[PDB]
Amino acid sequence: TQPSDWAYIAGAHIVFSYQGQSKTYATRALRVRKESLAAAAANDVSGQWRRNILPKLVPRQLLTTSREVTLEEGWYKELLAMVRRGVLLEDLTSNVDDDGAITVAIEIKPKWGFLPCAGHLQPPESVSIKSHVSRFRLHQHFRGRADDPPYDPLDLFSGDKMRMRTALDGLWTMWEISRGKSNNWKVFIGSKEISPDDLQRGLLPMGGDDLVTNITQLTLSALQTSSALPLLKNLQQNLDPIDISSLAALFQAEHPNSPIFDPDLIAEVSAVELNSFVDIYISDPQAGQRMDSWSLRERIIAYALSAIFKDCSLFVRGVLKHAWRLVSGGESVKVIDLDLKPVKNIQKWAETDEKVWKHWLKTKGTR
Repeated sequence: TQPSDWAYIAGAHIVFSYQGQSKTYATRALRVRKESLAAAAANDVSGQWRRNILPKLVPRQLLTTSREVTLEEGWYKELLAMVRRGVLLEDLTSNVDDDGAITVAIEIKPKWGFLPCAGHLQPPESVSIKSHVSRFRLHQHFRGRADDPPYDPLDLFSGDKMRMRTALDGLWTMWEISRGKSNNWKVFIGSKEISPDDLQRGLLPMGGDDLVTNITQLTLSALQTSSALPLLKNLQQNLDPIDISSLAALFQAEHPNSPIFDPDLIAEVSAVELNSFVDIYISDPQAGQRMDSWSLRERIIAYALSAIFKDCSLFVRGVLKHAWRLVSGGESVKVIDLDLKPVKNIQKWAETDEKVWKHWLKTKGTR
């Protein structure tokens, strides 16, 4: 339990791995930061959300456990020299096996697993675009990136083996072109975040390109077996049942008074309010489609929840062991980055949404 034994392993926090330790509790990691009351408050409800509410929507098997811990003052200062209270995580990316087995991990940002129905899209000018062009393609185009990326989220969420394979290859392609700086695809080997030139550097029992093939196949197999992708799509869809454009329309009927999604008009969400809605949601997830179901406040809450599952990540872990082979360990797929998003940000989200389809119309067209 000494500070020397923790190894620096890459939001604005720092993570450490117990990857140089002969003690018990070898297979866990530690994250430490280096605070406003309103910030602590929100992070407290997010915790309540993470512990009590979120397991209702996503099965516990696909969730990562965390335990809050108190570290002495001196203890912390020693740990940050080398080149408060923190949290103990599962060490899924580091080398933790007696075997000398090499840990192989992949992080994917799957994006939206669906397209909004034409029947719900508000401005008629935008209907054909949002009904046929994914948010990913729209957002990519807006930032001046390639307007037709090789990765298509609908391929990954399709359930078709050849389609899912094409999506994974597309993720590899963008990773290579971005020289490993793309956030959509991250590969971890020996806890080190790999870049394309690290691949052709021969430091492993497995060659560069042979590693890529097994990683793709390993991930492909893991994603097909897990219910993570079909489950994610339904949460993305149900919590945003009639698109942001119509939800914005509903808001205007209620408050012709004010600008749309005015922050002063949107109250902060309590754990009690949040948990209350999730229970009604579980009772009938597809209720959001009808107009005699969820309230406006509930829809704003639902949409904020939708944003989490839309922007979350998928984690696939494998092991290079022993001839050398790539093998899956336990439940290789996990759904991570599931913290709460501030509900007042819906105004920003609506503005981002209108802006991306408008930019597409202005420069590329209607499809």
